[PDB]
Amino acid sequence: GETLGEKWKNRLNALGKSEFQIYKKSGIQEVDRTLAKEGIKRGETDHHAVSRGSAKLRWFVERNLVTPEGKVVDLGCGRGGWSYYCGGLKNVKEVKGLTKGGPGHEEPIPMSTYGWNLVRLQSGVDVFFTPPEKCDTLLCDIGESSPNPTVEAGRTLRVLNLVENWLNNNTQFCIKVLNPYMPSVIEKMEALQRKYGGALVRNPLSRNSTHEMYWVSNASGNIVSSVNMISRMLINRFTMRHKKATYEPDVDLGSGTRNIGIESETPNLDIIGKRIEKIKQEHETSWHYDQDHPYKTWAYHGSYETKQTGSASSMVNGVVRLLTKPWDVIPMVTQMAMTDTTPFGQQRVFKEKVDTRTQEPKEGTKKLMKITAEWLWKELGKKKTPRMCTREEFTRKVRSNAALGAIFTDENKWKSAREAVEDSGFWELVDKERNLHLEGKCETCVYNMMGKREKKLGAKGSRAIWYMWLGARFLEFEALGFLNEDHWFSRENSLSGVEGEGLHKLGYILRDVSKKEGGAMYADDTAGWDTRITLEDLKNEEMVTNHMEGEHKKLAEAIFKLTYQNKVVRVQRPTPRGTVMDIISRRDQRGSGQVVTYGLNTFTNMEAQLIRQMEGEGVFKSIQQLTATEEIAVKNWLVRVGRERLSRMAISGDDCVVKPLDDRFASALTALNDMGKVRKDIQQWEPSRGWNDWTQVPFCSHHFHELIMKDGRVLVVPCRNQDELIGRARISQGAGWSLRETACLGKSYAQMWSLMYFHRRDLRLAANAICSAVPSHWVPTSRTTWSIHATHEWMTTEDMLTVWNRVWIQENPWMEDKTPVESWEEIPYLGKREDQWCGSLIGLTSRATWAKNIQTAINQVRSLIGNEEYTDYM
Ligand SMILES: C[S@@+](CC[C@H](N)C(=O)[O-])C[C@H]1O[C@@H](n2cnc3c(N)ncnc32)[C@H](O)[C@@H]1O
Ligand SMILES: [Zn+2]
Ligand SMILES: [Zn+2]
Repeated sequence: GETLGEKWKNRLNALGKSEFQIYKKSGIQEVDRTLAKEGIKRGETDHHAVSRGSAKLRWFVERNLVTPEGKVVDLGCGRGGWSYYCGGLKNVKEVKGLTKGGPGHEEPIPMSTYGWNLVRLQSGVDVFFTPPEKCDTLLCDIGESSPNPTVEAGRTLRVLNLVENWLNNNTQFCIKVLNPYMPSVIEKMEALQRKYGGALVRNPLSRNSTHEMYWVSNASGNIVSSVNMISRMLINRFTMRHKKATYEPDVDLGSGTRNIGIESETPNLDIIGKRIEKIKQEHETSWHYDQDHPYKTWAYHGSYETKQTGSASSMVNGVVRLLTKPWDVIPMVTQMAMTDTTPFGQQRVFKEKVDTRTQEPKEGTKKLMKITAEWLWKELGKKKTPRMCTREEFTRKVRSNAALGAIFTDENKWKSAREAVEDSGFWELVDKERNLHLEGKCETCVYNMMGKREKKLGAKGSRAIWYMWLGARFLEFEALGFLNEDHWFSRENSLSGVEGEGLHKLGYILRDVSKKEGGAMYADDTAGWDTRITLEDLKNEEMVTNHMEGEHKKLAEAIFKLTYQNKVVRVQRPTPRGTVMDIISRRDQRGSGQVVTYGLNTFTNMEAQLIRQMEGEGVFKSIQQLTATEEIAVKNWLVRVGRERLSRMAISGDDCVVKPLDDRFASALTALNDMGKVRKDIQQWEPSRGWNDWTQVPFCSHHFHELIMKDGRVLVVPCRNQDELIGRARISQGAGWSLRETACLGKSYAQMWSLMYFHRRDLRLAANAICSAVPSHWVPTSRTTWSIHATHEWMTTEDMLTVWNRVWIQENPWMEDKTPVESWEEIPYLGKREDQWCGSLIGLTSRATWAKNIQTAINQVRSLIGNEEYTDYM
């Protein structure tokens, strides 16, 4: 107890629980955190500080003791109070916050306070093991208190030695010095101040229970004198009549994005100009240029007022939760949330995934891609001829409620596509655009980005669905509809394709691929495929026009050149004035209708995988340039083995399965990375990991087992981890729903489980329990899956054993013996250990109790729905 600070510490440790709680607040400045805490709990992301820290930092910033500017690095950001505060500061350009996550430590909170798009917070970082990087401002609020000041000195010195590695001559800084009164800390502080300047300043918002002082860059003052003055002040507050803490107002951190000047995109305004001006004239009443727009790699054209769309909410399907009670304690089931489709939820995803640039492929890569696409269009075009689809074909499609992409119908003029298509006024609008397309002009073909409502383990932000105007969708169908209409990507035509295949018969295809001689089976996922589509890809896909003539070639060239290679997009954004619709543009990336996307993603993925196959086989040595001899080699390889190399793949969209000639493919990565098709959750140059068991190969969110029947017949069945299936079934799409609509949704899940996951003990039990607890005549409602391969044969009131027989026996091409199954008892399960491996609770007492007492839970749901006609399926 030699220093004044140590004398304070002894006195502080001698206090009792109540005297300490009283002393802690005596005469200090305090922010009333109640409105922010409440607002944040309601899900409010604007205005509120995530902690007391924003006010603490503001106290220093307002006095010019620290001037945050340029790149700000915040060490131990916690919830992000200092980071979010800095985000709204004029001279700040970028905020990087690093914090240790996990138990006992605060996790970063997502906020939409002013300049949030310039702030990136990172959890799971021990800053003591982080490589220092360039910054203009270094903030640090690390220092855990302890009754032992020697322990505190050690902790403080560890922080001081850390901050030193991140400091240079021009660095602005605000560093917490937890224990500034210990002699070892004074000594290190003196050394640090001699080199970097600054001084130790006490914040009046600090509690008396701490002697923390901050090392701020713009202050001046003697360390010993400053520290002893705070010890004296802190010792005096012991015996001073409890003065209440002076209440300060909490900080208003505003709202909205910020523009820092990065604009990396040159639009072709001769191509996109008419489209922008039409939007601009239609919204003249609210049109403005927002100088704080967040777009970096997308050209910004202006904004207009719009009414907010999408939801952040998520409801539990009670019918399913009541009938799957052992899963209430499994986090991988319960932490399943719905995606945030609101303008903030969307903007967060845009920032992270969509506002990115893909590097231009090298000269050899470009040659490889052009040669392969030329060859591949000629292959697909052998037994098929490109044609124009018709208005009557399109009309038939909308009438029959068939598969069209995401479409907008002009809510004023027409409420539905059916209402529109049946009106001659709609086709007059189509003709005006058609005639403009015939003269290389585009005026209406603009995409409406809307958040995709998905179930994920979050809550996570939303992916974008690119809606087209029904007229823009017709012009696309007329020109490129033949790819889907005539099945160019069917397995018979494209040998890699799986177009028109139900999700249940995809395992039979993976089995036929495994029958080939070769290496392991590779199933690498691309990190955001649609954003990784270059202008090279778009120009190589356009080459299908070389197989077209006259009016059809001019119309398809308009879709490619004007609408795909020069996209105009409308996206929502939250602002201090309310929600706005932004007009933005991008030349590269995938932006087409959902159906044409599928085909062009299959084509380009078929082409990228053949190139990855040529690389592994050494058909070309370098991507920098392709020699005249390597061109002849690539063309001969394609002409000689191209078709059998296509037969080694199952290519859905961006989703692929490849059984190469050998495992040289695992490390054949230079062309893949250069094409921009970078693999997900793996270091760029780390070799791929394949599978030596086809039943373990992931494809279209499933793996597939071989299932031996009682009669010896073999089924190949779709399977997934059981928690993904239950977790998804237990979440209802949206908010505000009647029990009728919920029970019909759970019934769609139950019947999906009966047709596809019958081999899963817990799922066949839970599915029969839902169908018993839901009135038998009730029609199943809403989508169970987004899957383009989902057949939805479970969306019926027809006997599920009759449907099972039709799918698995009658219509199954890999089922030679057409003998129907007389009962569900005849249908098998996976082996008990196979089932347990894929997430089954079979063999647990809790699951046994659940199964034994399932009639109690069936009756509980029956009571909540009310006495109706029920059939027992148990
Ligand atoms: C006092 S809080 C910061 C308050 C923050 N400035 C705010 O306004 O929200 C310090 C944070 O540092 C974190 N932390 C502690 N040791 C760390 C380490 N080695 N690396 C990174 N963060 C760490 C703690 O989890 C804690 O949330
Ligand atoms: Zn157009
Ligand atoms: Zn399985």
